[PDB]
Amino acid sequence: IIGGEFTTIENQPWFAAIYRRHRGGSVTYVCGGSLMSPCWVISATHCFIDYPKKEDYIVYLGRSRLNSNTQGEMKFEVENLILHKDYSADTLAHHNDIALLKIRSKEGRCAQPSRTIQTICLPSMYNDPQFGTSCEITGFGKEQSTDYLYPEQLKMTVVKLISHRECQQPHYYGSEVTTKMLCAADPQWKTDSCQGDSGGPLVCSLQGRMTLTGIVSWGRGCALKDKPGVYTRVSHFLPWIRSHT
Ligand SMILES: N=C(N)c1ccc2cc(C(=O)Nc3ccccc3)ccc2c1
Repeated sequence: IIGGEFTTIENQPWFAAIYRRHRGGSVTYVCGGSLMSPCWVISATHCFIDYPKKEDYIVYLGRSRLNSNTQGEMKFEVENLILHKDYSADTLAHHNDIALLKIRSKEGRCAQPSRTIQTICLPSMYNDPQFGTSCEITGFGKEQSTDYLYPEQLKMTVVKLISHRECQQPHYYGSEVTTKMLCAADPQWKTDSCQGDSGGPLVCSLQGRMTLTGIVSWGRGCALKDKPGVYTRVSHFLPWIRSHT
């Protein structure tokens, strides 16, 4: 997250932190995700398609820092990794960029809700927020595109939704962005999501309800002028999410 503010897991309790174990035993951060139900985390298929072995992933809920054990956190393995069968990647755009991770503790349990671990609600069909709505993102991604290290402390920022018509303008993304994707960005281009934030939530308050409106997917650069962050539109995928859970 470029710009924005430092925060802690009690203010984003649906956020999941997903790491990968390498041969040799080092572990490194991969992507964010969101808790949708005690045993199901939803993220982005591009985060996993090149390393599709479910046994390699570690998922934490309740965790506020990259490298330390936050009180109250919970650690998990992945019982079932489900990637979308029509996922694909062009030069910029990613398609059907959505995945499901069924989670279990070493005793075989799903997440236990608490003050620092909670679900986020899914959207309803054909009801997303209007353009111009402010929504939040969260993640452990890069603070600047030239950094190679990720921030030790969890970050968040707020961005505004952009219409399909504006996002398809030729200096934005043209016909590369489709009606299954949603654009969002800062009007002054000073804060944004970035590499390391993929898979994480775009949460919008709609009609009084905090809602998982999008999943961090792709973008040209980070915080660049006329280059919005682009997000999977979760409401289109409601029949796929129910059928696979
Ligand atoms: N400008 C953004 N909001 C944005 C969003 C997601 C991003 C993801 C990657 C990324 O590296 N994606 C990726 C990694 C591995 C395989 C495929 C894509 C890079 C820049 C981003 C910018």
